[PDB]
Amino acid sequence: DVPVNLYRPNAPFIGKVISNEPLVKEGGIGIVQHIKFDLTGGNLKYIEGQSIGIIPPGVDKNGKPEQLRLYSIASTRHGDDVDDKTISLCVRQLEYKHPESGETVYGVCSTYLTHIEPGSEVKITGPVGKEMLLPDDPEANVIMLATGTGIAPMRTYLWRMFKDAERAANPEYQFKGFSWLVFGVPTTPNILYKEELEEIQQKYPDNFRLTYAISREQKNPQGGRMYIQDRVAEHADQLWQLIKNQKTHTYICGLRGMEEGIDAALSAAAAKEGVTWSDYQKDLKKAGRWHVETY
Ligand SMILES: Cc1cc2nc3c(=O)[nH]c(=O)nc-3n(C[C@H](O)[C@H](O)[C@H](O)COP(=O)(O)OP(=O)(O)OC[C@H]3O[C@@H](n4cnc5c(N)ncnc54)[C@H](O)[C@@H]3O)c2cc1C
Repeated sequence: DVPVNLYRPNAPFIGKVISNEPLVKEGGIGIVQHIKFDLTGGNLKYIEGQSIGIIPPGVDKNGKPEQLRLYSIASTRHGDDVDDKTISLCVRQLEYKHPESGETVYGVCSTYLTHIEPGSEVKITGPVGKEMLLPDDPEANVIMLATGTGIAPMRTYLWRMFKDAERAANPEYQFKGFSWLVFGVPTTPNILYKEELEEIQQKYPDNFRLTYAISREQKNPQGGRMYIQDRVAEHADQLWQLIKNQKTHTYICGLRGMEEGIDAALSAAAAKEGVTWSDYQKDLKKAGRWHVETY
């Protein structure tokens, strides 16, 4: 029932770009694009939490073909238009430093994707992943801990849960649990999907809580920049009490390195009741209730 590897690298699906929109507003850092592809003429199906691969054109420095890079699917199974014909990605352009040969290095696939024109054909493989799947239990609690483009799987959950057109398209899933997104970004113009996230929080104030950690605008208690681990420590007691519920699932997605500060906050909270978090967390992973995708 979970689609996996309907397309593979040796014969990928050739989709077309429908749109390529910027998500970072003026005054923000970097480039993050929302890219929608046309899936008609193929049999690519997917569900929420999965990833697809993109094969960029060209060769590396050794003259070998460029391999695929994985990207979290940013749309629900129905696509952004709820017509079951499209798939969306949330792609940040990668670029970096001088202690890595030259001046500015541009990431191959992310530069390729963020500057791709509507009408362009793209090689798409997948879907892949069973680690970030949403339970069909409408009474689940869902804690979502995201930084940057780790917002992508979270957007697929929230849209399925809260969009009017999704609710009408998924009669079997009418969410009525509680979900809490803690979203870490550097600036307010960097809050990907800000308007849509904040509309959900207005319509469903008892089912969705939205917390930001904005590091260039907020300070933690120690005087440093506000990062997501600082917001998690602020609410560590509350987060631990929700995690104790049998219905609660936790999702962590973003760049690698956020997990260590989430654990240290939850460890101190758990210790107060004689629980060692690292052993409780092993049981949550085994039970399928602790979901991590960092990169
Ligand atoms: C499951 C999964 C899901 C992902 N989802 C997304 C998503 O939704 N959105 C998204 O934007 N990305 C996502 N990523 C990352 C994405 O796959 C690519 O790694 C990323 O886009 C960069 O690829 P590239 O082709 O642009 O870079 P490459 O051209 O391969 O450049 C990357 C290489 O350069 C180096 N490098 C990178 N950063 C630095 C640095 N700061 N300093 C020094 N060297 C560095 C490393 O050698 C790295 O292997 C995901 C990754 C995985 C594994």
